[PDB]
Amino acid sequence: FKGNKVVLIGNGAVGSSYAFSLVNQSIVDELVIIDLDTEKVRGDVMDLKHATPYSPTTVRVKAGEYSDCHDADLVVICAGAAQKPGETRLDLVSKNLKIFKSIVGEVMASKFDGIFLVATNPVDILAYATWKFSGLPKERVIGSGTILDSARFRLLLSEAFDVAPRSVDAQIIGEHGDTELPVWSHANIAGQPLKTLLEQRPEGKAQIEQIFVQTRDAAYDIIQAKGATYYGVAMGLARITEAIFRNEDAVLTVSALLEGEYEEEDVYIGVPAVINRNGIRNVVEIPLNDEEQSKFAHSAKTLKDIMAEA
Amino acid sequence: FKGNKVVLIGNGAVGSSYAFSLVNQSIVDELVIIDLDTEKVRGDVMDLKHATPYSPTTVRVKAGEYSDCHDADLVVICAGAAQKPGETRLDLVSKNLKIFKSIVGEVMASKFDGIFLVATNPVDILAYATWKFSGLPKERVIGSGTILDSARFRLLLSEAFDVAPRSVDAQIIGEHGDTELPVWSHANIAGQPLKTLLEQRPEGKAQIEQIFVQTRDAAYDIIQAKGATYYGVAMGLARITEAIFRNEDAVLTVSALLEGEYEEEDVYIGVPAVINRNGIRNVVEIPLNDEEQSKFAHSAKTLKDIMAEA
Amino acid sequence: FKGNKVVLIGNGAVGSSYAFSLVNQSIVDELVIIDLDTEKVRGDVMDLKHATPYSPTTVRVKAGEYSDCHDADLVVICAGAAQKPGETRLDLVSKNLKIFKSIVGEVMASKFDGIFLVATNPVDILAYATWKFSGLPKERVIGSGTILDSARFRLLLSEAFDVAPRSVDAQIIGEHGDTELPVWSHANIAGQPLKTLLEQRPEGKAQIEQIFVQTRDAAYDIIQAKGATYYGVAMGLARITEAIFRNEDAVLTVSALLEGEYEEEDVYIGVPAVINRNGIRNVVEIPLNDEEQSKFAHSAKTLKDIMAE
Amino acid sequence: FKGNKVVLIGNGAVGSSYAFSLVNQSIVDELVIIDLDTEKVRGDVMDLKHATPYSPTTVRVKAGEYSDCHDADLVVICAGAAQKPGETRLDLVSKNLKIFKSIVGEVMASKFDGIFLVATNPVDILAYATWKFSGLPKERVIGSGTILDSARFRLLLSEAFDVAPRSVDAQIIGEHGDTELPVWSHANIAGQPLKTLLEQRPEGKAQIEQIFVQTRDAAYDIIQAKGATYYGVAMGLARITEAIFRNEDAVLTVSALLEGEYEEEDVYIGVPAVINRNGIRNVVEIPLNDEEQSKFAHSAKTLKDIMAE
Repeated sequence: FKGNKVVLIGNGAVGSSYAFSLVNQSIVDELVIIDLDTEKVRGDVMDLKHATPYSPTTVRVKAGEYSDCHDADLVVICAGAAQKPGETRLDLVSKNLKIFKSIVGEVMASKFDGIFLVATNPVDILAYATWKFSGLPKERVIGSGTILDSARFRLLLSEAFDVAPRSVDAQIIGEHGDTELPVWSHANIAGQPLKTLLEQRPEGKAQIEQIFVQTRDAAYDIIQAKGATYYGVAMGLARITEAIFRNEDAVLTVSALLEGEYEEEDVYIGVPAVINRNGIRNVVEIPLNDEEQSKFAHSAKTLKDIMAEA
Repeated sequence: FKGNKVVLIGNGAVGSSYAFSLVNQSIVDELVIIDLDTEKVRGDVMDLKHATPYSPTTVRVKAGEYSDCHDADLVVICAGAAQKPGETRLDLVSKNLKIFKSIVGEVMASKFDGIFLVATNPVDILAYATWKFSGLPKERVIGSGTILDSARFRLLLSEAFDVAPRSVDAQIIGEHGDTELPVWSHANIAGQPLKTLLEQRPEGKAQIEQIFVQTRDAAYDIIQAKGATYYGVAMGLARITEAIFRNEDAVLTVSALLEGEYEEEDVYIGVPAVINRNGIRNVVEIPLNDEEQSKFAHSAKTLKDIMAEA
Repeated sequence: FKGNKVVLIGNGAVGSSYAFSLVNQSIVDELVIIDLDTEKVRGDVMDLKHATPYSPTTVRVKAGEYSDCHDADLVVICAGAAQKPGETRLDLVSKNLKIFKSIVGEVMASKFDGIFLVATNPVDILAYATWKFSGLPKERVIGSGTILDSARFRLLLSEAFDVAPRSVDAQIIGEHGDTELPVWSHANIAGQPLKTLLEQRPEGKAQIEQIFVQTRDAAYDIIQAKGATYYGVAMGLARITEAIFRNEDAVLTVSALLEGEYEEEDVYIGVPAVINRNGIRNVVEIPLNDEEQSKFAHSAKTLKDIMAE
Repeated sequence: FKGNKVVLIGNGAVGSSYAFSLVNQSIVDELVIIDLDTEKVRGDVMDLKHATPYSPTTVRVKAGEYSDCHDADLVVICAGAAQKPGETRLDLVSKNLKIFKSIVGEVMASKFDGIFLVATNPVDILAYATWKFSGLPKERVIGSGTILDSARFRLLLSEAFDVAPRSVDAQIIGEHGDTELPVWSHANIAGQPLKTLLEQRPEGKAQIEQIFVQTRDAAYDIIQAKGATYYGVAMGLARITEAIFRNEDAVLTVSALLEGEYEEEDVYIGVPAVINRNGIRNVVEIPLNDEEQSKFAHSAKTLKDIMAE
């Protein structure tokens, strides 16, 4: 009768913020933090523990090492390497593949038998890699994918239409990156057709474009302003964590393996998927219009070309 | 029929973390952030907004200016200045008093008529200053005081006795700083007398001391490890925010004005106090043993001497 | 600075269940319960108070009288009369209009200046009546409307498609009653067109029909089984209460006054509407297909005909 | 990887209220309800399901049978028989022991391997019986015990001292019944000695007595008023359910087996105990003053005498 245990690997801005989200939300009762910067870990674990008496229900937080993954239920990986000058995107992929082969190797050697949630960029490539490296079933390896992109799109639509973001149903699918796309054929508020309504406004076509540009380029915009982006990603990772531990069967946009859905295979990419205590139960195949079909196929090709090069 | 509006003044590590706590907890529906580093604000507001579609209920976040305090319900002040080399503690007090005279002045000029929650250190001095400067009733000016110290003490006791921190009732009172004290005469788990039990262990007296030292010196220890401390303070500020907006009549340890309680007057200092939608309803005067009476009086004197110098 | 105060008028199965929901959810910190059956109230208030120590945040519960509405924020009306044999619907309407004239009058005389949430059936008629009797702006008088019918439709769809109910976006609009209608033109899971998908199944048209019939006739089915229905209603009333007190600007299907929307006027009826701390901020006018336009107009006509009588 | 599954056996006012609490709180994602009154169950399950779309997170509710316990995590027993005229307490005990032997037997035969939470009165006796009949470790059989009596005591103290109930630390221990006792040596608000403070008030000894009498006799008072008590019990059962499923290591007053603690053995009785995902981790032995030691020993003797018969 063990409790719910998350191990976070990588304690930078995103991981540390996700850890604080867990302490606020009490999704699980045990959080273990692993990072090579063991002084930052020790300092963060103290600071987080001191918050926990005001957590809704008990959360225990500790510094850990790979062996602590033995009975972990979810391993969340935020660790990795940024692109350097003169490095090609292929170089950046190769560099993080080497890191992930090592991390996933150490996790599996602990006898871990839970679910992976990968957040490191490029997330769709690294989720695919974690699946291959770990030998686990596809249900048990999840990339965060477009979980945050979809939230950014909903946030911006909720400002354009002045309603709660929870009342906006809107999705970004595809690569978490340059090749993502908005699903305007479905974006709505209680049935209100948002793109059609925006097209009625003056320069409405320009507004539609700017809503998507601001979604696509959100990280770049936050980094220019404050140097790093982390709250939005932490909250999205908490949302997935919730769906798993509360066994929700909730449809979320995450990076999932396709084996025929959307006429694509052997690729991880952002799509709506049903999430529950066993991970991704199934990918949801929704209708796409011509423009969306075109863009989604191009995104998948982009991801598959990159991996093939590697 | 207006909603619940918090304005945060000061968007460093503590303020930004408190803002993220609010986005996780949905205590209030509107958060406004004010800081002279307007680029950091703009970047944080974007990053926070992107989390809000997964907030439990709607939270709107925006960058603001003093005029936005006009209809704010709670103004939370984290802004201030750290001590510099060659500066005496008196110098550090004088420097933050000048900043607070300015901030409080601008807030009041907006026609603000809500509650202040002060977090800037030295918090008991600056809460007293905010009370004087604002002209408001003492109920409506609250320092965070020992809200975090008490949580640190409970956290450490919950580790020593291996139970949920929510099942540990333990308090730190006095100055948030060197002169704080533990209330061992009351610290218990369901009636278990913790100090008495610790005294039964081998070198039990040394354990009692180390539990308090680690509480008192927690910030110093976190700063040596990761350079700054912020999660624990953010969570404590969220806890007070909750008691106010949910009208709880909850007893929390905060910095409150004494006008006769504990035989002290004309001083703000950390004590248990009943918190509700009108701020501090009353200070709770609990029995203190001789050692606690001695230490609390010395803490109050320390704070009053400092203010008198200023 | 006052806290958040709800007064419940009518402590039957629905109202008492709604009170328990409030004790579980801690949406507000004060609940006052008013009912002519003062012994049942005294009992419920004790039993409820004993739960409050485990409520997420403080909830104070007490037995009250009309004067306690003076500074209430939300007054929730579940009180009324059921239809008797040899009574027409018109008779049933008239009887409750008399009760509401009395209740709303006593509430207003207390100096109440908050929001009404009407739950008593026929809820669209009685919401309209409460608006008229109270003289308050339409924003501050809300009927529960199809808040539960919509949840029932989502529940049944969540079973037919095996997914979280929270991941089903689907709505019932119109009269809370015989003339309500499903908005199949909109009902979807992350963009999956539910009616279209059901029509691909064998006897799929029969399944579509049965999902709606089971939604429409849910209360009848529950009453036949256990003699009364109340948990669904209580939870829907708690959801509206949450949107108000947390100032959400959440779109919910409630009974709202139309003044031109959907080409209808001078009628309360179930529609998506933005709810916040001020009550109904605005009705949302969604596109309706031919079938839905037809059924919605018929529902509104039905309600206006009966009120005109 | 399985989700969290509770099976409720006994769908009376207490069990149905507990089910509604679970729908409000989303502590677990699956609830199965078993009762011989299968029409009431069918009705409650429909009404409850219709609330679930507004639950914080997915809650699936269904009508079930004993075989559904096979992979349940928690089985909550509210079923039983009330005392009849001309029946002694011993008769009442014997009748429920027969019912429990049957229920626990059918549960165990399903392959259930989780935790029992017994709520049926007399709860300390029936918790002990369930431990014996099930052959499970003591950690995995929990009676509700004084979970509600403690909340009642805190509620009344919160009224006498005008503060949040969550800020009152106070406990009732012993038999859930006539021999329960207040732990005044501990009861406090942030260190304020409540009994001492009450004794300073005029007729303060009378107030102290009345706070306890109203705690002890609460169910009687509620039954006299509205004929049954259920909200308090449901919320206490939900609080224990929360501590298990969120693995809290929370100290709660429940009915636990003593094997030496408080100098008592071979008896279940209400005591503070650490609760986590494994059930009762350990009983907490708190210091008791002379009066409390006397009353606690008497309560345990009362329970052991009746079981020995």
